[PDB]
Amino acid sequence: KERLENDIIRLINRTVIHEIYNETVKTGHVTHVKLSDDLLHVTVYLDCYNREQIDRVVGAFNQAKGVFSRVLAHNLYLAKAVQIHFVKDKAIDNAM
Repeated sequence: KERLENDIIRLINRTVIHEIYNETVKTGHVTHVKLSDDLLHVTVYLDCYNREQIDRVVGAFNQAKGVFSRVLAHNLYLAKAVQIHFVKDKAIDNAM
């Protein structure tokens, strides 16, 4: 499968290319990235080497939250309308 979805995935990619201070997230490589609504929220599970670099990737996505958000911005243009959200594993996938 792919559809627009894959398109969105390739979108963020197009950014990382030349973007994202110090190539990092470029290693991530999502394998799920749930699309919330359409382009409102993007729960990128991220799947770098083996989570051994996530700290770097996820940490990058934090500051890269700008370029990323800009991606969806290329289309829409509103706070509560588009934006990417970093995810690792449902936050925790448990309680504590």
